[PDB]
Amino acid sequence: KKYSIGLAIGTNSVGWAVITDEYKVPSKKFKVLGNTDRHSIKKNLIGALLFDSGETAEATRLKRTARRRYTRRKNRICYLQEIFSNEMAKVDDSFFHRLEESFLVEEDKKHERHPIFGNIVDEVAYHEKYPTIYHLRKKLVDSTDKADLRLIYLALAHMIKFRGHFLIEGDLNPDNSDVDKLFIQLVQTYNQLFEENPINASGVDAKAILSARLSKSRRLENLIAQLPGEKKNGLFGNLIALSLGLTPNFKSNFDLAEDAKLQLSTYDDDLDNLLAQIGDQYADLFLAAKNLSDAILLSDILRVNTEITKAPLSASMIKRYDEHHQDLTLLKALVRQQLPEKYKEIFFDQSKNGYAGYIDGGASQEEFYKFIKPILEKMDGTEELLVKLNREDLLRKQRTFDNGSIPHQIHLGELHAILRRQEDFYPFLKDNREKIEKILTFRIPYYVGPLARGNSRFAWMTRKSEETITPWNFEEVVDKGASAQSFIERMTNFDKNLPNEKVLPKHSLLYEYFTVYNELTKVKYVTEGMRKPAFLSGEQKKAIVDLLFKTNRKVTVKQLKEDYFKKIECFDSVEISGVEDRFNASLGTYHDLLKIIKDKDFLDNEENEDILEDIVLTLTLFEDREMIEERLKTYAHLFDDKVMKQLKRRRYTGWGRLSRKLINGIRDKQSGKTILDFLKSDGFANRNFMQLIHDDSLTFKEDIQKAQVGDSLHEHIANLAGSPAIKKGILQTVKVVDELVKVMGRHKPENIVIEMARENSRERMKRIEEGIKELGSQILKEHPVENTQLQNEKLYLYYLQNGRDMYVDQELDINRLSDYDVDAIVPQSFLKDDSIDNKVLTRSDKNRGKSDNVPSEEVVKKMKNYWRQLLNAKLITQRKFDNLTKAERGGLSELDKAGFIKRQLVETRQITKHVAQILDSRMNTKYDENDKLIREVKVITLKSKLVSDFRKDFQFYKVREINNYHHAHDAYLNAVVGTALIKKYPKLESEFVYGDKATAKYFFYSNIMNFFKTEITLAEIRKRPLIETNGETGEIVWDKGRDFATVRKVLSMPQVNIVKKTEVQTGGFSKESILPKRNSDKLIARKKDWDPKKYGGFDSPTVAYSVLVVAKVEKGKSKKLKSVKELLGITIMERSSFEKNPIDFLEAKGYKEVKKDLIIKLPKYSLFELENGRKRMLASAGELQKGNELALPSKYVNFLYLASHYGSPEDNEQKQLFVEQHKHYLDEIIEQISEFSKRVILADANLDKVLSAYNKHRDKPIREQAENIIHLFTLTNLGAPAAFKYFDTTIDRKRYTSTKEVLDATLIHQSITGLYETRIDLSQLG
RNA sequence: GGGGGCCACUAGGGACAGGAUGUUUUAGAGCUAGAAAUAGCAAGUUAAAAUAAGGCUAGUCCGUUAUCAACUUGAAAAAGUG
DNA sequence: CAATACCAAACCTGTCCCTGTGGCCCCA
DNA sequence: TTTGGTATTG
Ligand SMILES: [K+]
Ligand SMILES: [K+]
Ligand SMILES: [K+]
Ligand SMILES: [K+]
Ligand SMILES: [K+]
Ligand SMILES: [K+]
Ligand SMILES: [K+]
Ligand SMILES: [K+]
Ligand SMILES: [K+]
Ligand SMILES: [K+]
Ligand SMILES: [K+]
Ligand SMILES: [K+]
Ligand SMILES: [K+]
Ligand SMILES: [Mg+2]
Ligand SMILES: [Mg+2]
Repeated sequence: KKYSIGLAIGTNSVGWAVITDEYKVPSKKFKVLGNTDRHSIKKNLIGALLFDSGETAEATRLKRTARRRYTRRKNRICYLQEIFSNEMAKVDDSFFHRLEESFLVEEDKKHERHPIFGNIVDEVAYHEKYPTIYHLRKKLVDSTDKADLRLIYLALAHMIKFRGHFLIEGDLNPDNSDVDKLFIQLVQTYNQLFEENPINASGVDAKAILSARLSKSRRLENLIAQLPGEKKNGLFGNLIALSLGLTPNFKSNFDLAEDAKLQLSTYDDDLDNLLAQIGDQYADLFLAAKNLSDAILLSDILRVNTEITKAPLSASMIKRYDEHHQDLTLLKALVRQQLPEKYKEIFFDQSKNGYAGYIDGGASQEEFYKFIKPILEKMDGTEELLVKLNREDLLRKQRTFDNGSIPHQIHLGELHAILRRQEDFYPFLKDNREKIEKILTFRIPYYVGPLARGNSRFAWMTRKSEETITPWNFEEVVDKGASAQSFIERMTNFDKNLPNEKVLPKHSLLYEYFTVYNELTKVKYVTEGMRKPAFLSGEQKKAIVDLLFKTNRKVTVKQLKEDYFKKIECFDSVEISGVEDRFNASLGTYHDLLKIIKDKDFLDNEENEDILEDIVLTLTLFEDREMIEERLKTYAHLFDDKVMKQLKRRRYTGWGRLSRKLINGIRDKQSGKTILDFLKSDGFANRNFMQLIHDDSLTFKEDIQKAQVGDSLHEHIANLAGSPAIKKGILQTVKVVDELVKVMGRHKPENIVIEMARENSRERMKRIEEGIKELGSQILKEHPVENTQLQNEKLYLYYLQNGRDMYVDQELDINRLSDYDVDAIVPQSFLKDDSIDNKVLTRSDKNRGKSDNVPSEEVVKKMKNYWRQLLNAKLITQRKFDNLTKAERGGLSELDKAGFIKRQLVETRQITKHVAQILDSRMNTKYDENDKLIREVKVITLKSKLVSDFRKDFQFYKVREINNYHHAHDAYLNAVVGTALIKKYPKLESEFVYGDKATAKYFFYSNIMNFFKTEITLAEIRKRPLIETNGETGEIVWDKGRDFATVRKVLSMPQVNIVKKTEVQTGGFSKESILPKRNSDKLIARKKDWDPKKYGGFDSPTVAYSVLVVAKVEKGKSKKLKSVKELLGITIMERSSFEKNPIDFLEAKGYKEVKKDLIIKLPKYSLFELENGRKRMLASAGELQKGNELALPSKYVNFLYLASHYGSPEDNEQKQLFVEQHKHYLDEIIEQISEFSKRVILADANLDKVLSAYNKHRDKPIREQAENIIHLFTLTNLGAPAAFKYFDTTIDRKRYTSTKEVLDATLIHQSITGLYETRIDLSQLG
């Protein structure tokens, strides 16, 4: 008994089928367990496992980190309170107690209900004096009087609990404090550089213009209009644009070659690049520019002069409050006079988006502005209010979403000011000033992680001493060096060849020397007199490195031909091979360090090698400039302070893939030279890295094998590189294979054919914004778009093309997108790529050139520079540009077309290879006489296009919406096609079986599947035999008279084992919304003592799994015991408690005399069978999902495919004629559905509405009726009910809101395939 | 030629350090007429605390990813059963 | 009960690591 | 988005 297995791996399904020699699917009698009269059941060996999508760990990580942030903010507040404790107890012994219980109702409060002062008079007086906390903050910053210690604490705690961001390094307010001075300084340095061309900035109000709340380009345009004869793209205009945050191009200002694109948000290296060109005199000007940028950015936040207060942030918040009060008074009076009938709706109705809903309801600032703008325009005297509205500065709150701009240095400034003011009166404030400042300023460094003590699987921090870590002892306790080192080392891999040696930093001088020599050793050259191309000698390589690679960042073939061959070897003409255009490798770190230290002989001396290797290591291993300085301190005696200061600023990222002990460590026994020594000089062999480590005449290979040195199935799958969903699918696939082998008497299959399925608007908006602002285009200003709109392909392409045709240098129209074309760069007949990377928006595809290849040479000549512009704006990826410009490189060769066609059939994804390797190592385990693996089971891998084209060519159509059978059918067809293909052409095994002339292969791989067809009309016409056999063995592979009927019969089988994977629900406890208080037991307490009737809380908890409880409950005021059998849902939160002791939990819920052995655990999707084969699945403890599949006959499936328009003229006509001849199928299909629905679905209202809808549109075209019949199957689909639409009628989901019936139905436990069952008659309980 | 190093580019994962909102209860004395409903007016911008219940291992740590049909034997971890 | 309509926590900064696809150079 | 919880309405 022989057989093969077909598998179909997806993100939510694994289809499986077993085939025999005749491509038939067996059927067995499987034993049935339980308490029913059923002792066995007949099963076809075909089916599909279904499961919910596997989830990433991202949301869990975000929740975890936010948890930690909340804990540590609470800890900051606790630190501050511990500092204040004794003196606050002297002032008010219950202040912090009233603060802690501020949330409680007065009934539960143990102290007075007024927090700050404990009596109503002082509280109302405070609130009248300081209506916002920022009033108190400004008062405590400015005033000189001794203040109440409680108000001091309130200010400092408001600053610490909400402390602003840490994106800016260093300190703030360094001079500056105004824009006018820095604009004046920029004008002064400009006039210093251009005495002949000065700028008259007199009468120019830079403060208002550059601090005005307008777009950067608009403030640019304003300031430039203020200066006549100076344009926006001149030098001064570009400096002001750089200050405003734009990306100006300084190339045209200095007649440059290198594109001097500068954005102050790579800028250090970009500016050093540009500064290399015009070195002296031009650095201080850009210094002034960046300073002006900082001033404008701060003016965005501080909207009050900084000379009347040391609390400009609090003063700006008070400005917000005062303008809010004034504008609210004016708006109230205006509405009272002009539209008095609307006043109530605006100022009393929380449901509307007026001021009532704005302050008390749920309306946002945006919703309120939208609600009130029409009212403002309809009235008189609202022009200034509309100005403040369109600038988003009307009736502003102080606690808003845009406060994220506030850096922590400003809050720290106000905190330090208050501490300086009040430490004169409180000695403990003087002694703890820096402590409180540190509380505000201290972050745990990202390279340190959780400050754990051996109970966190996420932590890596090592501590210098065993004691509690505080913000003040962090450096003394935490080993920041070892922690920052472990941060990188636990994530970087080791040398694969030497698994114990760490890999080198990517920018290591040794590593780049290695790469350069390894590329250079394979270069070959020819001249006239030479008989044969020769390698470069060690001397020639050293000369090229010392002359070209050590004097230019990049070395072109031009530089190699001219600066070496002509100058040294005196070769007027030389032909170079092994390199094209320029060398890929380069000694970048060499030149970085040459610019920083300016001592070339130091860099060339090998004595300093180690030192240099360490420095780079430091610069790569750490990012904190202070730790970099501490590590480089041991070299402070070797470099001038300028060089050291320039060095500690230079940092590197990334790691190599080989170790230092591999490059320049291990040596060959006889030659005594390392790998790098071989790369530099190796006589006339010039062996490269692969050859060097694979040469048996050398000791490197055996040392690698000697140095080279257990995981479970789940561990191995979890460590794969892929999405977690497909990994869940892979694990389920392996489990299915194991169970299927057990079904076949432990016999291993002949073959296993596997196929793996092919696997945001904010990112599109970000791409388009960055590309357009890098492009300097006004199309975004003239055409506003929302992120959702970018889900349209043509509009996204329009904005990615700056509103132009791509094949012609002409304007495009948004309104005319329905008339334009979306073309494939490389034609889809070669590369089945439908992504934005291979698609393009043009006016007409005809303008691409010929449709049989890449865009023509003419279109390339015309459009290449526009394409490069779109590429630099990152509106085009490099691959898209290269496929567009392929024509200038020869276009598509015949080899390229052959490779594209082979790609469509031969799977080369790595994840599929890993699935194949797992299954292959699981099936084949024995070794032969030569100790080579015995391949009993051939693991074949196919691409979906094979079986797709098979279905379409032999009318084995699939319709996904009818049911889930198509997964199992795909697995079956995979098994059949794969086995038949490798039987017909065994030589293709190396292509399709895991383990170990362009026109010819094009034709071959195009016609690989023709052996299934009887006649093949490939342009002329040819025909094939009825029986297809192997050429050598003479064995039969395909009988076109009998085997196609076998496939039809297999696909028509109604009994297919569809199994929905039962899963305990995990995740959050309940819905996240904190609901207001309500008289309902559905509310869940947010804290142990917070009675939800008083404090509100959560509802809508998730049921981890239900439990069948058979027990008794008290009834009536008599508490009389009454036997019950019902479904109790255990919420996720309750699950641990319920599992620690189920009897105590159930008795706590009210059940008595619980029959402990009759407790049945029922996870989600638990299957129940009732009457007439009707099946339900457990959606919850109180709701059910549809549990039955509609096995629609194959004739109706193919009719629905063809009629709905889901080729040759004669064949299209034959299919249309078949559709019209079998129009009655329509009614028949309806009938089928109806019967199914009346037997299983039981939705009388929905079914009647659907029948009326079908009888309403009987005059509609057949195609439309068919594609609506496709929608109809949502009523009958397995799983959760859902709403659908028949033409323009909407059918709402009929839900199953009661689970009482399944308590007497038959519970079905299914193995992973569903072949093994256990059926429990629940009627026999209770 | 499965594989490997490099260069240019873009998809799929993982971890950590932080920010600004949101929500919830309470505090911010509403007034006047009315028995009451209710009417007329005034006011509104702020703060505290919580932000998965909580856990022990008590850390300025952990608490939403992964994994799970049933049954026998097992404390589990496991194997085994048609 | 049965049916119906409504509801659902979101945004952002920075540091770093990895594998993967895919055009090119060189090899095993 | 999809889909299970919730309060209303009979
Ligand atoms: K993040
Ligand atoms: K009380
Ligand atoms: K001008
Ligand atoms: K609101
Ligand atoms: K190159
Ligand atoms: K670094
Ligand atoms: K889930
Ligand atoms: K789960
Ligand atoms: K919320
Ligand atoms: K490669
Ligand atoms: K993308
Ligand atoms: K109130
Ligand atoms: K199962
Ligand atoms: Mg907590
Ligand atoms: Mg808040």
